[PDB]
Amino acid sequence: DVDSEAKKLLGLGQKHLVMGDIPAAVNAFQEAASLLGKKYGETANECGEAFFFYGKSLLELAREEEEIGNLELAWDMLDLAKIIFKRQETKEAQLYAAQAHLKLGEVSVESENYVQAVEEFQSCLNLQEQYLEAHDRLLAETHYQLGLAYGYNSQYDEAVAQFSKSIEVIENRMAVLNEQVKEAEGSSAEYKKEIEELKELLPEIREKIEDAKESQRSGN
Amino acid sequence: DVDSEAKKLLGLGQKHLVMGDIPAAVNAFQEAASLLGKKYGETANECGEAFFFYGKSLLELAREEEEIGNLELAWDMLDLAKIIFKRQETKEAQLYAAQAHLKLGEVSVESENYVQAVEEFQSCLNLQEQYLEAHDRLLAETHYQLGLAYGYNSQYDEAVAQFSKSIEVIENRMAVLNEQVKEAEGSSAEYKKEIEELKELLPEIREKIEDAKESQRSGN
Repeated sequence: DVDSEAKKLLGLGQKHLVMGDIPAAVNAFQEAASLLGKKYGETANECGEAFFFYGKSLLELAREEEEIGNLELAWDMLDLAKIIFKRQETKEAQLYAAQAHLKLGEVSVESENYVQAVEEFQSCLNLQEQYLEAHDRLLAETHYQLGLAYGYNSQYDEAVAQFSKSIEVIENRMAVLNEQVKEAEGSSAEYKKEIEELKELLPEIREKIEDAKESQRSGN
Repeated sequence: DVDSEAKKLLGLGQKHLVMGDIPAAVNAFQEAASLLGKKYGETANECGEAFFFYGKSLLELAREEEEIGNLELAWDMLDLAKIIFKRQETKEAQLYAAQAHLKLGEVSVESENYVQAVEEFQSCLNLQEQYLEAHDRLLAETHYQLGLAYGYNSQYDEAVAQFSKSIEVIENRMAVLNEQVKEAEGSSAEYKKEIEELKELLPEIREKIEDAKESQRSGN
């Protein structure tokens, strides 16, 4: 009924970013976020994934005018999605909440408020650093975003600090990624060798049956 | 003490097959299997891995003479290792017991007794087919060994049957192996792309610090 016709509208807006047709991506999330709100309430867990993407789109859509108008709403939405995500004890529910703070600080940057950006980016880095690997790509992406906000607020000692931490993750990641390429191409070699030898003993088995059924006829 | 000086002798005999110097590989397992027997008994679980390799070597060593003598003992040993393995409820302990029956039937083949070979190979196939994948390489290797014994006993209908089953596994395996090469080289591509893009944003971050510390000096 509702959940059905709404889950349908979510798949659209995401492939509207795939399409890049943002203005229709917004109206895709508009109605979807409206239904779940009118049905389940402004805070029920059902509306987290919805309020997030709807807020996310308004930020992208916003790129003094109606741009300042859309930021105000995009904030309110992501705040809700944050509140909706944070309260649930789930690694997935938390990283979503981290993602709320992330875009929450991106909206702060767009609105020239950098102190808040520093706060929301800090909030998001905090959460991610409980669940994710130290070499996770996201730690790098937030450290950088945070170091940008620090820089906009001309706290260069701390902006340099975050750029360092973001490089420290990016390097330590490519290390893992290289190690994973070795093991990937290494196992690809093991698998390929077995095939190239599995291939070369079916001849033996056929010339075993060739020579077997021939002995069955000869006995007759 | 004993377990220490014996576990040492096991590592030798295995790298004596790596060396291919079988006659010294036998005396490597001889003493090792003797110590654990004299300490723990002719059936204690400690002596399974030992009695197996010692039996395994005597079979290889045996390739009417002292060859017939070594087969008699190689049998007795692998029988024990079988008894020692089978009684333990462990996927690993069972596949070892399957391996006992396997070499147990190989010894039967070498001794011109094919009916027993058929039995011991059948015993081993039975066990493996509980734990292993249907595309496991071992199912193929036993089906073949069994079809050989069936052939030596000129039951060609059943020898052809086993060669078929062994081909059916070997083909269905290369299918998996091919599928695993795809995913291996596929993931190798994902990992390699991330590196080639992780590499190309450290420039951005350095020219972010370059441009950052320069603003710190300019303020001063």
